[PDB]
Formats: sequence, C-alpha cells, structure tokens
Amino acid sequence: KCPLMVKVLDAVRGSPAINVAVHVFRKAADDTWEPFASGKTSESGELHGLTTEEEFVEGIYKVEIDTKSYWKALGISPFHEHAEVVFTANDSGPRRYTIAALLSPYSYSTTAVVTNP
Amino acid sequence: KCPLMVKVLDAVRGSPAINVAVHVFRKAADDTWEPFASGKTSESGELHGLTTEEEFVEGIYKVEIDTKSYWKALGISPFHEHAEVVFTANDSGPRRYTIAALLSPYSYSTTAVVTNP
Amino acid sequence: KCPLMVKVLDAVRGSPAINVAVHVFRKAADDTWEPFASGKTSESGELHGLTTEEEFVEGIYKVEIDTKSYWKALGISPFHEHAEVVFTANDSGPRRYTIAALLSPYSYSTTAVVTNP
Amino acid sequence: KCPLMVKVLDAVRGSPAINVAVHVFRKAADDTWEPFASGKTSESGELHGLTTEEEFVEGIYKVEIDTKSYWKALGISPFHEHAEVVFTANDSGPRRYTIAALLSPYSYSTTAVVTNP
Ligand SMILES: O=C(O)CON=C1c2ccccc2-c2ccccc21
Ligand SMILES: O=C(O)CON=C1c2ccccc2-c2ccccc21
Repeated sequence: KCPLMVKVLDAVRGSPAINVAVHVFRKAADDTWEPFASGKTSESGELHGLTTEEEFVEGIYKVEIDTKSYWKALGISPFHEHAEVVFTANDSGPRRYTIAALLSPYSYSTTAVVTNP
Repeated sequence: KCPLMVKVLDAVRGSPAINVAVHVFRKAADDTWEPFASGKTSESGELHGLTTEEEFVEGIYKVEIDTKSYWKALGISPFHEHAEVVFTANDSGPRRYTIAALLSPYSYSTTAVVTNP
Repeated sequence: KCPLMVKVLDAVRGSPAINVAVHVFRKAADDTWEPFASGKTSESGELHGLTTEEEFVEGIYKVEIDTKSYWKALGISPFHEHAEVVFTANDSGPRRYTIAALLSPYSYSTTAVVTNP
Repeated sequence: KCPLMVKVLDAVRGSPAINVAVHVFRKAADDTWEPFASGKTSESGELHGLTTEEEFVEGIYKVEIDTKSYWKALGISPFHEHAEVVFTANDSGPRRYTIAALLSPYSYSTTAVVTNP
C-alpha cells in the first residue's frame, strides 16, 4: 500500500512469483509474535495494502513469505519453510518499506528499500 | 562441522563475517522454538560442531544469525534484526547441511548446500 | 522503455542506486561487441528508454552496469569494475526484459524478469 | 588455490556446481581480453590452481563462468550466456582472491572474498 509493500520474484522462471502467501507479525510487549497483517502477491508479484500509516506503528516486525507453499504448488520440493524478514520499523519516524525477495528452491535473497516520504 | 555447518560472508568488506553469533532452534510439538545449539563464527566465518548425527534428527529447524550486532560492532547501520533460515531436516537426502549467508546492511541471501561425504 | 529496462538497488543504503551509468552492447557478425544503447538510472534507480521494439532485434546482448564509477562517486573503493549481464534476446520472438541488479561493494546480484507482451 | 580461487554453487539443487568451465582473462594494453587461465570446477564446485603469485600481477581481470552450458547439461533452461566477474587485482590488499558465484537459471550473484593466510 503506502507504508509496507512486498515484492517477490522467481529466479528459476525469471518471473514474478504469483500467489505467494505473506504473513506479517509484530512483537508484542510480552515478546510474542502478534499477527499484524497478511495477504498474497498478485500477478505482478507484488503485495500492496497490507497496512495503513495509522496501524503501522513503531515496532519489531516479522515478514514471513511462505516460499515452501509456493514451490510445492509448482511441484517442487524446496529447502526452506519460508523466508523470514525481521526488522525494526519506524523508530526514526514513518518510512515506506519495500521488502523484496528473490526465490530459488535452495536459496533466497531479500532486500529492503526504505524511503522517507 | 558434520551434519550442520554455518558459513557467513560480509559483502561490504569482502571478508568472512567473524565473531557472528548464531543460534539454532528446533520446533517443539507446541510450535514453540526450543534452543538447540549455538556458537560464534570463526576467523574464517565458519561455525562447526553445532550438533552430532545422533542429535540432529528430522524436524523443523531455525537458524538465526545475529547480523544486527555484527554490523553495529563495525559501525555500520543495519536493517535486519537477524537473518533467519528455517528448514526441515530430511533423512532421505544427503547427510551434510551447510547454511551459507551473504550479508549486506540492507540485504542478505542464504543458500543451503546439501551434500554427501 | 518497453523492450529493455534496467533497475539497480543499493544494498548498503537500502535505496535505489541513482545515476548509475549503463552501457548495452550487441555481438556483431564478426563476434565483436557493437555499442547498442546507453543511459543512466533515474531517482528511482530505473533506466527506461534504452531501445525500441524495432531496434531490439535477436542477438546476444551485454549490459554493462558501471558499478565501480557508482561506488567511487560515493567515496567507496569497490571490488568489481562493473557488473556484466550477457544473454541471448528475442530468439523465440519479442519479449520484455527487465535486468535487475543489487549492489554491494564486494558483491552483486542480478536477476532477469522476462515477460511475453 | 593460492592467489585466485573460484567457487560455484547451484541454488536450484542445493549443491556445488560441478564440471563448470571457468575462463580467466587479463586486459591487454589495447583493451582486448587475453586468455590467462582456465579450468573446470571440481566435485566440490571449486577451481584451484588457476595461477601463481608470480603470474598474478596487478591489472584488470575477467572471470567468465560458463553457466549456460552447465544448465543445459542438467536439462534446465537458462537466461545468461555466462556469469562475468570483472575486477582489478591490487597488491595493497589481502593476498587471496576467492570469487564465489551462486547460480540460478535466471539469476546469479557473485562475491569477492579477499583474505590473508
Ligand atoms: O532480494 C534481493 O535482495 C535480490 O534482488 N531482488 C530484487 C527484487 C525482488 C522483487 C522485485 C524487484 C526486485 C529488484 C529490483 C532491482 C534490484 C534487485 C531486485
Ligand atoms: O548466501 C548466499 O546464498 C549467496 O551465496 N553465498 C555463498 C557463500 C556464503 C558463505 C560462504 C561461501 C559462500 C559461497 C560459495 C560459493 C558460491 C556462493 C556462495
């Protein structure tokens, strides 16, 4: 949406990774992971609309990209259960975050692009 | 060294990532993460001797590489709290699991190299 | 533009890589590299308008991303002279190609996203 | 093994990339690429003994990893012709150069690990 976007690419096919489930959690006061938002990537491999400026407060967030479910639906047995992307957000004020992930059956890469709006 | 090894490289300095704390967890029947093994990477960026064949049974494992503290010790501002690598140990495949992680302040990749002696 | 786009990210700063020079070559009949197109990445780290559907014929192309010039302008001494991305294009008909590159001082990654228009 | 080593991993199969042809060139005074050294990766994905301290003088070097043929031998359709790694050898820094390449059909990364004995 505005504050948090996720974009996933498939390194085997050289294509957007479509229909990839994404779960976002936020660390609570008791140090447990509270469900914060979720969704799926579109045809373009992008997931917009996860949250709002209002809801996306300071905190430690975990973005779980369900890579195994993605590869299995393509008849592939991958190594990882999911990608995890854990980071502190907005601790110097609001930012826009794009979490990019590149997927291969035994590997993935991830990159944060952080903009000041 | 044997069943499980972790190797970490620093993409900013073109070096092994030395003295990086690494924690391994095993998923418990109640879906909590139980501490399993840990250590710090060597001068060569490697962490050997985390577990044994006997101890390393099939199951879901999480490897956390404490990248934020690594970068902070170098006076470099990082994005991630840590790199996570989550996977299922399988007895069908090759016997050796090497988790390799390539670190940048706002990006990391990880690959699993699964081999036989 | 339409047929060939280049997008570059900075893994140290978690930002688009701005003002990155890009040179594209095409292998000639005599197996030498003919200059084909060039440009620079914009504020968004993207380079559009390199070529047209008419000019972008079948062939072997080389996309040179001038990473050393990029890092030097930021006071950094990197390892690589430039990224090279060499590939056969349009050998099964016209496609759209996006060449993505992620830059660190001692490392880079690249990924092709290929669409059928 | 000594001054220059090349190591290659397969991100699709989670293995060393075996029997991969690797060519090293040195830039000549007329900006042509002169063949310098070559070989094929071992069972461990490594290529040692390319050059000697005596032979490996300062200059610009290009390492070409013949990835297209690697993937074709596995019946996997690749994007790149080859992976290129271009850099300047420097006597000021550490004495050992390890070029590591992580391969996917439509993506590759490469990092330089520059160390001392
Ligand atoms: O994830 C990584 O760090 C590797 O690069 N991934 C990129 C990615 C993923 C999804 C959408 C766009 C990208 C992208 C764009 C430019 C450079 C690198 C990347
Ligand atoms: O981390 C990744 O998956 C990217 O590649 N990483 C490699 C790595 C990390 C630590 C130690 C050795 C490596 C390595 C060796 C050859 C090819 C790729 C890689």
